[PDB]
Amino acid sequence: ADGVGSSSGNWHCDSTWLGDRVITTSTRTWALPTYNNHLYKQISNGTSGGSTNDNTYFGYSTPWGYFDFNRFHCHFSPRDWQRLINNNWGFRPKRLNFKLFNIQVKEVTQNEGTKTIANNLTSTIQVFTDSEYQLPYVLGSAHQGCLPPFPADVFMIPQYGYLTLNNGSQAVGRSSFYCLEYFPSQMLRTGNNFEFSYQFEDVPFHSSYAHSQSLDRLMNPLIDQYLYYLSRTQSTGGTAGTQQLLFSQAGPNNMSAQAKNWLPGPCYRQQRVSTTLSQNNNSNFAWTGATKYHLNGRDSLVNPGVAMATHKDDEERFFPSSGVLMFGKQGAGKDNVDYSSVMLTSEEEIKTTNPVATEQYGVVADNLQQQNAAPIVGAVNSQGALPGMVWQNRDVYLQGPIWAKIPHTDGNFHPSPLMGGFGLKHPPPQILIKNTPVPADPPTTFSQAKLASFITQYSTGQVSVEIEWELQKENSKRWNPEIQYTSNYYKSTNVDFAVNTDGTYSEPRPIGTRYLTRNL
Amino acid sequence: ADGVGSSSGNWHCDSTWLGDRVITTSTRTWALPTYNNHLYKQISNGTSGGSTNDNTYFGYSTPWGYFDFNRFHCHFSPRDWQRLINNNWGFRPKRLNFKLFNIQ
Amino acid sequence: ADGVGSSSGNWHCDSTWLGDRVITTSTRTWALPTYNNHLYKQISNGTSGGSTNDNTYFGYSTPWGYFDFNRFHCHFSPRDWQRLINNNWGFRPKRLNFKLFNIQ
Amino acid sequence: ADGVGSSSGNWHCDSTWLGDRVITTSTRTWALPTYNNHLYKQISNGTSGGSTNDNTYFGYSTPWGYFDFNRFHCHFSPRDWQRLINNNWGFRPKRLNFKLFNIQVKEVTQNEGTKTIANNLTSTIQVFTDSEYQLPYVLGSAHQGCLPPFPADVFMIPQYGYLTLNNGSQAVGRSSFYCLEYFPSQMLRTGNNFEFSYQFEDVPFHSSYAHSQSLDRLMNPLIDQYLYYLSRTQSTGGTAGTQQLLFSQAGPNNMSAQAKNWLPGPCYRQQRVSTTLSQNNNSNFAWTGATKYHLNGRDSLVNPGVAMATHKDDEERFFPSSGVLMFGKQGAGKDNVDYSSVMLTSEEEIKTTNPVATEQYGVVADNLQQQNAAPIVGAVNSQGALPGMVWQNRDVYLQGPIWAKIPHTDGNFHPSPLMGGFGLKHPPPQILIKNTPVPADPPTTFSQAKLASFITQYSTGQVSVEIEWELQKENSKRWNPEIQYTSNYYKSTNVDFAVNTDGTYSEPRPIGTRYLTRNL
Repeated sequence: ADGVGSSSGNWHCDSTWLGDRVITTSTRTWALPTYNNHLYKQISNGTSGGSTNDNTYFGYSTPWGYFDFNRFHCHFSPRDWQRLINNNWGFRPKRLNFKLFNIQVKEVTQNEGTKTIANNLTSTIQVFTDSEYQLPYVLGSAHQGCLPPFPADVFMIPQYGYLTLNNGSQAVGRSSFYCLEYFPSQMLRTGNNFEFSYQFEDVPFHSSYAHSQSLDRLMNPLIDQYLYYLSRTQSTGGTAGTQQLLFSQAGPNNMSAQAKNWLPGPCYRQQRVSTTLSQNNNSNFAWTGATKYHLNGRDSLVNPGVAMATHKDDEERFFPSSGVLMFGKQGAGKDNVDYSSVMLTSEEEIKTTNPVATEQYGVVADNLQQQNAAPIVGAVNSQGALPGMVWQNRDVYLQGPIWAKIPHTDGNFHPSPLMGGFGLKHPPPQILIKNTPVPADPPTTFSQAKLASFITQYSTGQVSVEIEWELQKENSKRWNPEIQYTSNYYKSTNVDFAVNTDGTYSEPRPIGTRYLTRNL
Repeated sequence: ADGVGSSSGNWHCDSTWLGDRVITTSTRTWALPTYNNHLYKQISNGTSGGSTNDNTYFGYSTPWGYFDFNRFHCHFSPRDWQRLINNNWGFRPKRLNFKLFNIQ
Repeated sequence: ADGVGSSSGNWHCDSTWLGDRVITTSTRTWALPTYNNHLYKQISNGTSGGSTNDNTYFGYSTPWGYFDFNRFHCHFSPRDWQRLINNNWGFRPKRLNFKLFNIQ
Repeated sequence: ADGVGSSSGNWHCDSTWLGDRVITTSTRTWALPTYNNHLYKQISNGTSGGSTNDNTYFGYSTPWGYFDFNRFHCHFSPRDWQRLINNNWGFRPKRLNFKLFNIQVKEVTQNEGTKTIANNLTSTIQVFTDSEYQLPYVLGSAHQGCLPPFPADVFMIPQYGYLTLNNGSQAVGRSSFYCLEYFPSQMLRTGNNFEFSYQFEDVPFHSSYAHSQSLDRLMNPLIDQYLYYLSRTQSTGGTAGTQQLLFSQAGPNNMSAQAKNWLPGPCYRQQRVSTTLSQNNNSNFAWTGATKYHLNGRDSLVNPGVAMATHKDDEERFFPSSGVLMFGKQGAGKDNVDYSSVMLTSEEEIKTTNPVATEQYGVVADNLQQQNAAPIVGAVNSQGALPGMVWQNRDVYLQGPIWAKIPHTDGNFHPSPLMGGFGLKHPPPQILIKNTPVPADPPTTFSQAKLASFITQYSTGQVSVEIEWELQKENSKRWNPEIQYTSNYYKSTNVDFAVNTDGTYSEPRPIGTRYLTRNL
C-alpha cells in the first residue's frame, strides 16, 4: 500500500484524438501557502475612504485555497488547439477526472537571518469539493490563479474569499457567513492521494465557424420576389409633387428593400474608440463616456457585453470601449499599461448575424406623419430581443474562460456566458484546499484563549485534470479552400508559443475558435 | 494499514436533519501540553492565609488532560440552532460517537 | 343512501405537513343568490357618457355564480404560512380536490 | 338506514354492578343555542376600570359549546353512590363511551309580538372531540354547565371560551388565538348520530376509607422501646439547678417522646373562621386575612388548598377560610349569600395522617443555645415535603369534580388535583358542538362583506355517557361494625334527594366517599 516512500501517482499530460472524442489530460506542480495565519477575516471597502460608491463591498477572506482550471489553455497545447479549431465545427465537454497526488508538506523556520526548510511527514492537508453548490461559487469571474499554460510551470494556489450583500461598507441582515471547516473534508498525509469524477450536463456545442452568408443576403440573386414594397410616395418627374402611392417588386437591383424572414441579434451600444490616437477625442472618456448598467445605486461598467461585431468592413482601427476581450502580453503591468502590451480580440466572424457594437441597431419612426408634419425617424441604440431574431454567441479563446455557473434564478434569457464559455447550471464543483494548522508549543498552564502561535508551513504536490470532449466533425461541400490558423512562415527571433532565451513562456496572440465556415 | 505517512481519519463537521433525528458531527484541532512536569501534586487552600473559611479546599492536580464537549455550541451552528429551536418542541440526545485521529 | 335527513359531508380544515408534502384542506359556508332574475344581460360602457375611451367595454352578465379559491390565505393559516416561508425554499401545488355538500 | 323519521338511539340510564366492575350509563336532553351570533370575540378585563390587578384577563369567547360530564352526580344516583362508598375501598374509571343522537334543529322567528318555532330538517350541527389535546383544556375548573344530577332535567350547553397570556387588558406576543373551525369536525343532520370511545390511563384507586390509627400512635401500647431520648437536661429536685444530661426510654407513659418512622403530610396554613359569629373578629378579613399565592404580580387566593384536616377533635365550629369545598344548597344566590345556604364539606377522616388546616405544622429551634442564651423555638407555618412524609389526598364528593388535566410541564409533585379527583395526563377529550350558521337572504348584488344576517336557530337532542369503573373490594377482619352512610330514619316534610312539591330536585348535603376504615 501507500506510504512515505512510494509515490501517489504518475505524471500525465497527453491528448487522445479518437474519432469524435478528444481526451486532454494535464498535470502541474503547485504550492499552497498558509493564508491569513489560519483565519477567516471580514474584508470591506466603504465610500468613507477614497473609494467611490460603485467600488464598495463586504465579504470574507478565508484561509482556504482553491484550484482553478477554468481556462482553455490549461487543457490544450497550441498544436492541439490548432487541430481542434481547424478541423471541427463544434465541441463541448463531456466528463472530467481530477487527482491530487504526491503531497509534500514542509515546515520552514527562521533563526536570525538564515532560513531552513524540512519535511513534516505527519502533517496533513484538507480537501473537499463542493458538489452540492452550497458555497459562493467564485469561479467564472476570470480571476488569475489558473494552472499555467505551460506544463513546466509551478503555480501558487490562489486564496479563496467571497463577497456578500452590503450597504456601504456595512453588512445587512441577509449577509451570509460561511465557515469552510463546517463541511466534511478529506485529510491527506504524504502517502494519501485524492480523486473525483464529474460529468457535464448536456450543453449546446460551441459553434466554431463563421457564416459564409450574411443574414440580409439569404436571397436568390437571380429571381425577383412576388411581394411588393412601397417604393415611391410622390409623383416623380412631374411639374407637381402630388403624392401618389407607387409599389414595386424588389429584386437584384434593390436588395435592401426585400422582405426577409429574420432579424439581427439584439444590440446594446458601446462607445467607439480608435487605435489611432489622433482620431480619438481629447479628454478622458474611458469611464465617463462608458456604457454602464445601474443596479441598486451602483453603476457597473458593461464588460465585455453582449456579443456584437467589433467593427464593420474595412475599419480595423475602431473597437468598442468595453466590448472586446483584452488579454495582456507576457510580462505586462497591472495598471495603466500602454496599448502595445494588451492583445485586443476582435469578432469579425459574427458581423453576418450580429450588429456592430459601436453603431445603432436601426431606425424607427418617431411620429405619425401628416400633410403638415414631416416624417421623423429615431435611432434605436439599445434593442432587446424580438421574435424572429437570431444571433451568434461570443467566441471562446485559447486564453479565455471555459464555462460559467448559470445563477440559480426564476428566469434567464439565453443562459450563455457573456465572456464566452459554456453556461452550466451545475458546473464543475470548486475544489478547496488548506494546510491543516499545526500549533506551536502551548503554555504549560491552561488558558482559555485560542492558540495564536503556529508553525510556519506550506505544502506542494502534483495535480491532474483530464477532460473528455465531444467534437462535431466538419462536413461541407464547399469547393474552394477554407481559412486555417497557420503560424507565421517567415523567420523570427524566436518561436511563437515557446520559451525565450530566459525560459519565459509566452503566447503572442489570442486565438479564436472560428476559422471554419457554414451557410447561415 | 496505518503508518506515519497515511492519515488516521477525515474531517467531519455537518448536520443531518432527517425526520425526527438530527445528527450533528464536529471536529476540532487541539494541543495537549505537559502539565506539572508529569507529576501528581497535592493542592490545597487554608483559612490560615488570606482565604476565608468558605474558600478552603483540598485535592490533587494530575498531569492528565481531558476533553470537554459539554456545551451546546460545540455541537451546533447558530443556523442549526435556529432550525432546532424554531421548529421543534423538545429534543434529547440519543447516542454519541467519538474519535481521536491524526496524532502529531 | 343520502336523503333530506342525512348530511352530505363533514367539515374539514386542517394541514398535514408530511415530509416534502403539505396538504391543506379548508371548508367554508356560502350563500348563492339569484342574480339578474335568471337573465343574461348585455352590459356595456361607451365614451358617449362621462366615461373616457380607455374605460369602454362590452360584455354579458350571466345569472351564474362562481367559486374563487385563488388567493393563498384561503388555503393557509398564518401559522401554516409561517412554517412554509421560514423552513422551505420553494413550493408548488400538485393536485387539488373539491367538494360541495350540505345543500339547503 | 337512518332518516328523518327513525330515531338515532335509545334512552339509557342504568348501573350494572358486576363483580369488581360497575358500569354507569346516563342520558340527558340538552339544548344548544347560538352564541355570539356565530362570532369569535376578544374579551378582556383591565385594571383601568373598577377591576383590580388580580382580576385582569385576556382571552376569546367562541360560538362553540361544550359538554361537561365531569361531576360525579352526573354518573351516580344517590343509591348507587351509597353502594359504592359503603361497600368498597377504592374505585377508578376504566373506559367511557359517549353518544349524541336524536338531533332536532329548530328555527325560530318573530312577527310583531308573536313567536313561532319550526323544524329545519336540512340544518346541521358540528361536533368534534379534541383528542390530540391541542386546545385550551377548560374542563376541570369546576364550572357550571354539567349534566344535571337528575335524569329528568333538561340542561343548556355552556359556551366555550378560553384565556390567554395578558399584560393588563392587553395581550403579549405569546398570546395564542385558536379558531375552532380549523379542526376537522363531523356535521350531523337530524338522521345522523355521533359516538366515540375513550380509555383511561392507569391511575391510583381513589382511596375511600378513614384510617383506624393515627400516624403518631402506630406503636405497641404494651412494650417499651430500646431507644433513648433526652428526657432531662437539668438536675431535678436538688438545691442547685446544675445541668446534667439524663436519658430515658419512652413507653406507654410518654408516647409523645417515642421515635417514629414517619412524618405527617405537608402543611400550608389557612386562616381559622368560626361558624359562631360572636367568636370571629369584627372586621372583613375574608380577602385581607386570606392565604394567597403570588404569581407574576397577581395575588391568587389559595382554594381549596392542600389537603389538610378541617379541624381538630371536639371543634366542629372552626373551618379554614379557603380550605373546605363549599357547595350551595338548591336555589341559592350567586353573590353574598348567607351561611345557611352553602354546604360546607369537612375532612374529618384525614386528621390521622394530615395536619389540621388552621394550625401550625410544628416547632423548630430558632437559635443555637448557650449557657447565656435561652433556647428559642419558632413555629413552622408552611412546610414543604420532606423524606419520610405521608399524607392523604382530598376526598371526592357526589357533587364534586371527577378528574383534572395534569398540565404538561417539566415536573410535578404528586400530580393529584387539589379539588380532589383523578389527575390525568390525557384526560377525556373535551367535546365541542355548534349550530352550523345558516344565512338569511343575501342581497341580489354582490358584496365583499361577510354575511351579517342569520336565521335564529337552535338545536336539541339526547346525549349518553357510559363509564366503566374498577372497584377495590373491602377485605377486612375488623370485628365491630363500620360506619355507614344512612339516610335519616326520622320523619320529614319530604324525602331527601327527591323532588319537592314543585318538582325541584335537591341534594340536601354533600356526601364524601370515606366511611370505611383501614389500618394506617
